[PDB]
Amino acid sequence: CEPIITYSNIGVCKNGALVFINVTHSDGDVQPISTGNVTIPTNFTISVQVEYIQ
Amino acid sequence: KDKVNECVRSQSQRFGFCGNGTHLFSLANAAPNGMIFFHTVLLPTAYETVTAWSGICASDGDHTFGLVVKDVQLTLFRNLDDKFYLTPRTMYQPRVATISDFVQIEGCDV
Amino acid sequence: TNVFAPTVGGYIPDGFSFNNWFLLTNDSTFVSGRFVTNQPLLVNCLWPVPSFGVAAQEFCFEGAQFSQCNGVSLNNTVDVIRFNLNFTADVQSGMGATVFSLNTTGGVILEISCYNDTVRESSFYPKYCYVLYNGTALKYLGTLPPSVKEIAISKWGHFYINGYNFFSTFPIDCISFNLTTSTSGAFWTIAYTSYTEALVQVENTAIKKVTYCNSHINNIKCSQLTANLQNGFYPVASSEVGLVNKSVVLLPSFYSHTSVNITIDLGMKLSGYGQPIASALSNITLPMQDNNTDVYCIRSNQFSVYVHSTCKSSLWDNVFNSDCTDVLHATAVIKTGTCPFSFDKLNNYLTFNKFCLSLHPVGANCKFDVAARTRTNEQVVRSLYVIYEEGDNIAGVPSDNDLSVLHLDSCTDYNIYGKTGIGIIRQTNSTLLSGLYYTSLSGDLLGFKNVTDGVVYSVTPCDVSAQAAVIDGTIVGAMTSINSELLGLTHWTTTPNFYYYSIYNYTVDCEPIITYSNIGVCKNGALVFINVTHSDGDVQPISTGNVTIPTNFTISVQVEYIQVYTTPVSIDCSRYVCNGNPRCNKLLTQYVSACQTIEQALAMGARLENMEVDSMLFVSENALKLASVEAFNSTEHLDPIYKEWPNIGGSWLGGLKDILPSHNSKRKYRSAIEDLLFDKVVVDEDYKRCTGGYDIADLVCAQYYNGIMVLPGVANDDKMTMYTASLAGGITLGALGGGAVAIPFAVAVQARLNYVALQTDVLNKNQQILANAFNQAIGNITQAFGLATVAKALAKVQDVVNTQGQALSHLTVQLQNNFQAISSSISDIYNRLDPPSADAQVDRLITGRLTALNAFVSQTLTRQAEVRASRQLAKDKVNECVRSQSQRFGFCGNGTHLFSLANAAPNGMIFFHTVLLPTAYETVTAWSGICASDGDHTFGLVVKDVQLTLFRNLDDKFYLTPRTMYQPRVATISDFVQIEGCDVLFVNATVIELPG
Amino acid sequence: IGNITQAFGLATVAKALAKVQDVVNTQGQALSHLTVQLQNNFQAISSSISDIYNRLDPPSADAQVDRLITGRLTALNAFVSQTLTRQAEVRASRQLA
Amino acid sequence: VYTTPVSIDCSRYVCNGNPRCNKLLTQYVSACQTIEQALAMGARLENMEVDSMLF
Amino acid sequence: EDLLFDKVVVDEDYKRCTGGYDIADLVCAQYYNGIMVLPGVANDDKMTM
Ligand SMILES: *[C@@H]1O[C@H](CO)[C@@H](O[C@@H]2O[C@H](CO)[C@@H](O[C@@H]3O[C@H](CO[C@H]4O[C@H](CO)[C@@H](O)[C@H](O)[C@@H]4O)[C@@H](O)[C@H](O[C@H]4O[C@H](CO)[C@@H](O)[C@H](O)[C@@H]4O)[C@@H]3O)[C@H](O)[C@H]2NC(C)=O)[C@H](O)[C@H]1NC(C)=O
Ligand SMILES: *[C@@H]1O[C@H](CO)[C@@H](O[C@@H]2O[C@H](CO)[C@@H](O[C@@H]3O[C@H](CO[C@H]4O[C@H](CO)[C@@H](O)[C@H](O)[C@@H]4O)[C@@H](O)[C@H](O[C@H]4O[C@H](CO)[C@@H](O)[C@H](O)[C@@H]4O)[C@@H]3O)[C@H](O)[C@H]2NC(C)=O)[C@H](O)[C@H]1NC(C)=O
Ligand SMILES: *[C@@H]1O[C@H](CO)[C@@H](O[C@@H]2O[C@H](CO)[C@@H](O[C@@H]3O[C@H](CO)[C@@H](O)[C@H](O)[C@@H]3O)[C@H](O)[C@H]2NC(C)=O)[C@H](O)[C@H]1NC(C)=O
Ligand SMILES: *[C@@H]1O[C@H](CO)[C@@H](O[C@@H]2O[C@H](CO)[C@@H](O[C@@H]3O[C@H](CO)[C@@H](O)[C@H](O)[C@@H]3O)[C@H](O)[C@H]2NC(C)=O)[C@H](O)[C@H]1NC(C)=O
Ligand SMILES: *[C@@H]1O[C@H](CO)[C@@H](O[C@@H]2O[C@H](CO)[C@@H](O[C@@H]3O[C@H](CO)[C@@H](O)[C@H](O)[C@@H]3O)[C@H](O)[C@H]2NC(C)=O)[C@H](O)[C@H]1NC(C)=O
Ligand SMILES: *[C@@H]1O[C@H](CO)[C@@H](O[C@@H]2O[C@H](CO)[C@@H](O)[C@H](O)[C@H]2NC(C)=O)[C@H](O)[C@H]1NC(C)=O
Ligand SMILES: *[C@@H]1O[C@H](CO)[C@@H](O[C@@H]2O[C@H](CO)[C@@H](O)[C@H](O)[C@H]2NC(C)=O)[C@H](O)[C@H]1NC(C)=O
Ligand SMILES: *[C@@H]1O[C@H](CO)[C@@H](O[C@@H]2O[C@H](CO)[C@@H](O)[C@H](O)[C@H]2NC(C)=O)[C@H](O)[C@H]1NC(C)=O
Ligand SMILES: *[C@@H]1O[C@H](CO)[C@@H](O[C@@H]2O[C@H](CO)[C@@H](O)[C@H](O)[C@H]2NC(C)=O)[C@H](O)[C@H]1NC(C)=O
Ligand SMILES: *[C@@H]1O[C@H](CO)[C@@H](O[C@@H]2O[C@H](CO)[C@@H](O)[C@H](O)[C@H]2NC(C)=O)[C@H](O)[C@H]1NC(C)=O
Ligand SMILES: *[C@@H]1O[C@H](CO)[C@@H](O[C@@H]2O[C@H](CO)[C@@H](O)[C@H](O)[C@H]2NC(C)=O)[C@H](O)[C@H]1NC(C)=O
Ligand SMILES: *[C@@H]1O[C@H](CO)[C@@H](O[C@@H]2O[C@H](CO)[C@@H](O)[C@H](O)[C@H]2NC(C)=O)[C@H](O)[C@H]1NC(C)=O
Ligand SMILES: *[C@@H]1O[C@H](CO)[C@@H](O[C@@H]2O[C@H](CO)[C@@H](O)[C@H](O)[C@H]2NC(C)=O)[C@H](O)[C@H]1NC(C)=O
Ligand SMILES: *[C@@H]1O[C@H](CO)[C@@H](O[C@@H]2O[C@H](CO)[C@@H](O)[C@H](O)[C@H]2NC(C)=O)[C@H](O)[C@H]1NC(C)=O
Ligand SMILES: *[C@@H]1O[C@H](CO)[C@@H](O[C@@H]2O[C@H](CO)[C@@H](O)[C@H](O)[C@H]2NC(C)=O)[C@H](O)[C@H]1NC(C)=O
Ligand SMILES: CCCCCC/C=C\CCCCCCCC(=O)O
Ligand SMILES: CCCCCC/C=C\CCCCCCCC(=O)O
Ligand SMILES: *[C@@H]1O[C@H](CO)[C@@H](O)[C@H](O)[C@H]1NC(C)=O
Ligand SMILES: *[C@@H]1O[C@H](CO)[C@@H](O)[C@H](O)[C@H]1NC(C)=O
Ligand SMILES: *[C@@H]1O[C@H](CO)[C@@H](O)[C@H](O)[C@H]1NC(C)=O
Ligand SMILES: *[C@@H]1O[C@H](CO)[C@@H](O)[C@H](O)[C@H]1NC(C)=O
Ligand SMILES: *[C@@H]1O[C@H](CO)[C@@H](O)[C@H](O)[C@H]1NC(C)=O
Ligand SMILES: *[C@@H]1O[C@H](CO)[C@@H](O)[C@H](O)[C@H]1NC(C)=O
Repeated sequence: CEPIITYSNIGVCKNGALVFINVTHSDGDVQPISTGNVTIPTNFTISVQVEYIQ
Repeated sequence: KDKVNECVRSQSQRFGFCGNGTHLFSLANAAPNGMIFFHTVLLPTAYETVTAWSGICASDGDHTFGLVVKDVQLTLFRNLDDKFYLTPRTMYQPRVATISDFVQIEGCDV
Repeated sequence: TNVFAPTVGGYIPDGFSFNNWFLLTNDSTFVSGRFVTNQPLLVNCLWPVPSFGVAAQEFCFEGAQFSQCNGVSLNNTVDVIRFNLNFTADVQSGMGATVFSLNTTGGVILEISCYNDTVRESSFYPKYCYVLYNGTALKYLGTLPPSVKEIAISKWGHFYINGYNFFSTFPIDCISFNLTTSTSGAFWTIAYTSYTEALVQVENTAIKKVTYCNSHINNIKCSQLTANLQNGFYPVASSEVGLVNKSVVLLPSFYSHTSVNITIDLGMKLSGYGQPIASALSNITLPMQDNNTDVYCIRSNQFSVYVHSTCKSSLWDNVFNSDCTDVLHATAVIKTGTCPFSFDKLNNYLTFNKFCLSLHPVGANCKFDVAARTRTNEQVVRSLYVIYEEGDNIAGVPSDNDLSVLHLDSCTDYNIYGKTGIGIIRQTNSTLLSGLYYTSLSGDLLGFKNVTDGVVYSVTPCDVSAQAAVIDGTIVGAMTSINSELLGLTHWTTTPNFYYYSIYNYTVDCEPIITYSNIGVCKNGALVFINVTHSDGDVQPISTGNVTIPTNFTISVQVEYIQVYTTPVSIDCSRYVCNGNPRCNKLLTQYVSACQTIEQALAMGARLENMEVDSMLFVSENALKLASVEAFNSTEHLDPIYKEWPNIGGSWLGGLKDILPSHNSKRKYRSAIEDLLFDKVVVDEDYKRCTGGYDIADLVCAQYYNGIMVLPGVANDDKMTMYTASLAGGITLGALGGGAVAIPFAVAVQARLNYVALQTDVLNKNQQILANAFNQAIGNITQAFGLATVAKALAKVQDVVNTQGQALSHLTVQLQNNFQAISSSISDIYNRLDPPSADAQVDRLITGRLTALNAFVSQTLTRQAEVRASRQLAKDKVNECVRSQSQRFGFCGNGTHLFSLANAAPNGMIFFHTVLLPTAYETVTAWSGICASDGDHTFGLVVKDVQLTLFRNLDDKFYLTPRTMYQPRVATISDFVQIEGCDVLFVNATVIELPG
Repeated sequence: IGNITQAFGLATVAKALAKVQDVVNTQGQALSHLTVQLQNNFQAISSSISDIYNRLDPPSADAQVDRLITGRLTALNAFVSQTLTRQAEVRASRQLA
Repeated sequence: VYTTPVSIDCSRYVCNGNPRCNKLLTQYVSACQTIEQALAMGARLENMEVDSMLF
Repeated sequence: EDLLFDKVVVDEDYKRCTGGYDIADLVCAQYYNGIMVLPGVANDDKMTM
């Protein structure tokens, strides 16, 4: 289920079930390697992120 | 102030400073007692695989010399027609390599 | 063993076990911790008694008469006598049922007798123990428990069994005993002890270590609540002042003295239980004044007060015609009562404008308490009222005689114009034209004027604050403002700001151990100067003339600690303010707004930090697959094009084995340095154990009971550890979209080197030197963690942990404040007062606890803001030093940054920055440009890349090199920009001799 | 540089001067308040311990001295908290510098 | 860049050298220890920070 | 530097406080109260260099 309220690794869903919150996963960082088979990002979309500063 | 100067009025070379991803541009709006920034980033959805080489060992009979890419931020690879291409690692934008893109050195690497 | 030999002065040796020794208390027993206490631990004489032996003696406390003492025996008075033996039912007494025979004041004999059958009260004969007065049971003590291990009797009549005072008799003069036992192992001890101050460590209500505060270093140890002192500077006092003269300075006046004698005639009777009762019909007679003996006013300039007491006895009919016997003898005393001064201190140079003593309460500012003191008690019988006015016309003197006596150039107790203190009074040359005396901002007297000749005298303290330097648990030096010996130091030297006493032979080339600013103290006590750090200098972007480029590089590793998160706490305001009491909750329903504000602030702070931390941490599965010591030590994940390399780690593994996680760890993904930092600087977060009730609750469970919940933090530590491991493992990940294909660490280091400066020596490469330097640096860091940067990081983490602990400790201890109420317990208040009277008492506690909670919330919010700024710094460091190479100069440590690794630390992280340290310079002749001539056409050429230096080799060929590293390369025509003019500093050349 | 030197004996110069003046004043006031806290009676007959012990018996004087002890300990705790907060702020400023 | 660091003798501030006041403060010695330790640690950390910056 | 240190802003010698040759000033009185301001002239010299 999709947790509604979370703290640390604990999450509570709408139906009351308790779920585990794991750390976010990502593909990884592109490394400055120029030897062998390497991967370069090709197909790009747009993401917008919002930050507030006082 | 740092965010406005380095994300809105220019593009910063600092990695990850203007949001998670490759920063494109930032806009700003006024908020109670401060401001909010909209950072626009490029999100990759695919990868191209290329066979990259760290240099070219060129032989002209008895004279063997190495060639390295002058710009350290470029990856050198080969196309299907055995022609050398250079691409940046942020985006896949291949281009044909010229002699002015290389530095000549004495030795060669394995 | 239970037998020890007292050292010089009567101090228990450090090798003792204290098997049958406890801490004496009148209240609750400390379970664990260190406490500075005044306990009877000065052993004057230790009598060892062997098995089957007999210990029989009659001891008087004002009579250090001793029989056998293994060891030296002191000659001071004995305060407590302790029997350290297993007082079971197999211990025989030579007096029969009586185990102890007490001779109290006045000749009253009391016995402590145990019987095998119950004895009724006021009658005569499992073991039941009783206190007998005249053969009759006076007090029932109870059955003997099976676990008695020590009985301590004090000269004031108190009995301690296993450390707790269970009964007190009258003050004892002499104690007769006659005991023997057979099951007491080999020896059981009788100790005569006197009270002394000491720092005691207790674990499970048992003494483990006793440090006596008998020396200067021991005084510092007792002040720091620890027997192991870290090297540093500690504030102390220069000396101790005692037995000084007295100086009195008063304004000129006439000298007429009056003696005021108060006669007190006490009436005494014997009650039904034999206790002497002082009659309220006691009479007070004042000196006759204006035909009256009930009011007396001082009419002279000086006076003294004396009391004369007479005693008479009655027979329950208030007819006093006899003389008080030994039991009924009493002495009249005057007690302070409600007055701001004591009666016995009136002759201590107290000044008034009016002073009258009366027997009537009207018009009186305060009253004294006239009491009769018997051999056992002290009972108030009358009141003496005082009418006084503050001033200086009338002074109370010790006796009839000039009252102005002044001792100069020495420590003295002074009373000058009403201001009292201890100090040294000196004569000055200064001329202040106004005033009589002068005070400081704190109200302390600084100087005063003689009213006869106008000379001004200054007053200084006898003792001043000093700083003691402690290295390896000994005092080696002291910084002080007085040129006098202190702390046992004799040799001294002069500094422009202070005097420095030392163990060093003063009428120095040494490595200072403790430093502050420009001051350093070595191990031998010598004082040294600390100058500013020196360096060769920064490389300048100059390309004209003879310039130097760094060539020979080694590796330096620098350690930095940054805090990322706090330890969040949830508080139940209702449970903290009210300990579950429904009536207190009903009262707090009127303050519910304050509790709501406190809870909302704490919850919002915790939610904001959790949101901030959540968006910062991430992992990669493929990166985590390679993030281990085992993975770096194998070639399973290596790309087949790296068949020459034995494994991923290569030559760098010797340094990487302490940073990467290993299977030989307490927890998952944990490395050697992480374990060292989490064990050398720092419990259970399960709440289910607190409510089990299977043992006495610990500190965390007690805080929970008080409504203080520490939120989970092990998950955050695990997330940080996995985050750092993934960051470390991503360096060697060849590609992202597939499996865990790995590259050797040397290849990544070479890529970083090329990023620093384009490497032009492909064949002759020496990465072995860099790898060995890195391995040795990491080994030294690991050794230091179990190198100033390492010390700074350790100090920072220790400070963070200590502050976090103290913040909660203060809040928890705030619950024992009475806040001007009869008790700090709500249940106690509601069990002693009616609800209308109890609500007023509970209101004060409620307000005080709400104020304490508000203070705690404010401090927590400030800490959270500071840690938020620190977290921003840490995020910048991770993004620009670990996940990439920053172009910012000096951001990733001092030097040319190569790469950074990270590990998890308590409440944050530590970074290892690897930098290139040059060890040599190459000198080249640099040119700013080339002026090329082709006959009539002369044009300039400049280097297109401003970061390159152009020079010439021996064969007259132009080369370009970066200034970060000396990596020369042959210049081509594409490296130059053509311009019209030429500069004077350009090098002249022809078309033939141009590059390319 | 000549204009700056003249102004020091140009809004940036004014802001810098105001900042340094504020720092110095705050540093002075922090110690002034702690020193002046020693004249508080804390609901006792006097704020001088020597005066208390020269007018009352030790059993009566200990109760008076206890109030002064508690008040001065509270003042020291407040001073320590304020000093630590100032130190953290200056640490961030030092990182910026 | 730096503050003006202060050392406080807690015993001398609370008790103006009076031995009886010191005997009474022996029961609060923990509070004085906490105050001194906090001040000393703060001063030591800032000195360490400033030392590594200047050259 | 001189203009800023004179237009915006003493003695750090403690030996003078215990001399008793005149009435103590504010710093000496604070020392008498157990308040020690640690040396700062060295830090100013280091910053200047
Ligand atoms: C910074 O910004 C980057 C993006 O620029 C973020 O990275 C992305 O993070 C998301 C979330 O982790 C990644 O998405 C996940 O990818 C997994 C792999 O997908 C497989 O299947 C797809 C099918 O189309 C293939 O295209 C792909 O190649 C893989 O074979 C998915 O399995 C995940 O699925 C999620 O949803 C399903 C359905 O509910 C669940 O079952 C899964 O458990 C999971 O929750 C998910 O789509 C994404 O790949 C990352 N992109 C990149 C480029 O790295 C960073 O996370 C962000 N950092 C921070 C700190 O915010
Ligand atoms: C940032 O990081 C850089 C390094 O990258 C640090 O700079 C180094 O700092 C040290 C310490 O000051 C410097 O070392 C000193 O060099 C002096 C000069 O050496 C002469 O003799 C040697 C002999 O081999 C020659 O090679 C050299 O060319 C000189 O002719 C030495 O005299 C110093 O000796 C020290 O030890 C002896 C013995 O105990 C003492 O008698 C000396 O007084 C002294 O204490 C010392 O070795 C080093 O040169 C600097 N390197 C560079 C490249 O600048 C920065 O200090 C650091 N910055 C910060 C703020 O930490
Ligand atoms: C949260 O995410 C992490 C990282 O992806 C997960 O770590 C993964 O944990 C599992 C379970 O332990 C590992 O798989 C197992 O490991 C053991 C090793 O002995 C092996 O016996 C099994 O065959 C299996 O492979 C897995 O390797 C590990 N992944 C990584 C990349 O390290 C973690 O489990 C997640 N937590 C939750 C609650 O889902
Ligand atoms: C901490 O760092 C120091 C840096 O010097 C390390 O000392 C160095 O340790 C190495 C390895 O033991 C020594 O190498 C050996 O040198 C001798 C003498 O030339 C040679 O006979 C051996 O075959 C070997 O090559 C090196 O000399 C030594 N350097 C110095 C100046 O003593 C030290 O080991 C590090 N500590 C830890 C715990 O890693
Ligand atoms: C503060 O900055 C102002 C910037 O204008 C300085 O004023 C300038 O001072 C120079 C030097 O005295 C003047 O140059 C002279 O100009 C006259 C007129 O052309 C010429 O006859 C002289 O031979 C000389 O070249 C300049 O005109 C003047 N500018 C203005 C707008 O007044 C001023 O001196 C600075 N203050 C200090 C204390 O340095
Ligand atoms: C990079 O990947 C390519 C495929 O994308 C690999 O080339 C294949 O290698 C396999 C295994 O030897 C051969 O069976 C295929 O015929 C190859 N394909 C082509 C088009 O040549 C290549 O070996 C990989 N390179 C490295 C260095 O690992
Ligand atoms: C990037 O996106 C492009 C556009 O969608 C992809 O190219 C198409 O891929 C689809 C799906 O396989 C094919 O049906 C089309 O024929 C492709 N079009 C062209 C013009 O090639 C492309 O594959 C994506 N890049 C990567 C590396 O996956
Ligand atoms: C202490 O008690 C022992 C017995 O436990 C007393 O020794 C007894 O003394 C009486 C009187 O002389 C003898 O009749 C007994 O035979 C003795 N008993 C033993 C076992 O020797 C001893 O006198 C007492 N010591 C005192 C009171 O100082
Ligand atoms: C209990 O102690 C009292 C007080 O010391 C003892 O009574 C004294 O006995 C001696 C014997 O020589 C007389 O000189 C004293 O005058 C007595 N004092 C009083 C006040 O009468 C008494 O003997 C002791 N009882 C014992 C030891 O059993
Ligand atoms: C009281 O009895 C206890 C045991 O109940 C004795 O302590 C034991 O002493 C023996 C002999 O040295 C050790 O082997 C045991 O380990 C001890 N038990 C413990 C420490 O729990 C103790 O010595 C006796 N005391 C006296 C004064 O005789
Ligand atoms: C205090 O003084 C009063 C008044 O003189 C005494 O009370 C008188 O005592 C005598 C002698 O017994 C009686 O004859 C009177 O009748 C008593 N007068 C009153 C009014 O009761 C009293 O005894 C004195 N108290 C002492 C000396 O302790
Ligand atoms: C204040 O000054 C006067 C005047 O100097 C001091 O009185 C002198 O005392 C000395 C020592 O006893 C005598 O030799 C002088 O003759 C006195 N001079 C007079 C009376 O004029 C007085 O002692 C000083 N007061 C104090 C408290 O030191
Ligand atoms: C740079 O230093 C070199 C030496 O490293 C200088 O060249 C020497 O100059 C001296 C003094 O005139 C001559 O005696 C030597 O014969 C020169 N040596 C060589 C190899 O030419 C050079 O002058 C310096 N350059 C500058 C611009 O100061
Ligand atoms: C950088 O280090 C290299 C390697 O040690 C130095 O070159 C050697 O220097 C020693 C000491 O003078 C000579 O005995 C060797 O013959 C040198 N070897 C070579 C191959 O030249 C070099 O001098 C150092 N660089 C600088 C600028 O001092
Ligand atoms: C490069 O050649 C030019 C042209 O000859 C030199 O410039 C001459 O400098 C001398 C003094 O050294 C003057 O007296 C001449 O008048 C200059 N000539 C011209 C045409 O301006 C220049 O000095 C040479 N540069 C170097 C570095 O040797
Ligand atoms: C009479 C006063 C003389 C003053 C001399 C000052 C010298 C040393 C003070 C050091 C205190 C700085 C705090 C660090 C303390 C520590 O290292 O434990
Ligand atoms: C009305 C005639 C003068 C009054 C005389 C008073 C007698 C004694 C003076 C006492 C005050 C002394 C003040 C000291 C003044 C100074 O020396 O500065
Ligand atoms: C106590 O012991 C005596 C002597 O042996 C015996 O007479 C008496 O009955 C015993 N009392 C009990 C309750 O056992
Ligand atoms: C104590 O008891 C004995 C024996 O009955 C008796 O003679 C004596 O008077 C009693 N003493 C007291 C003070 O009651
Ligand atoms: C007190 O003064 C006398 C002289 O009046 C002197 O002998 C004695 O030593 C002094 N006592 C001290 C300073 O304790
Ligand atoms: C007051 O008592 C003292 C002794 O304290 C005595 O010398 C003096 O003569 C008495 N004065 C009287 C009774 O007036
Ligand atoms: C103070 O007076 C004494 C005695 O005349 C003299 O020796 C000393 O030098 C004077 N001090 C000053 C500062 O004038
Ligand atoms: C200190 O050294 C001197 C010589 O400089 C010597 O005479 C004296 O005995 C030494 N003092 C000691 C060792 O206490």
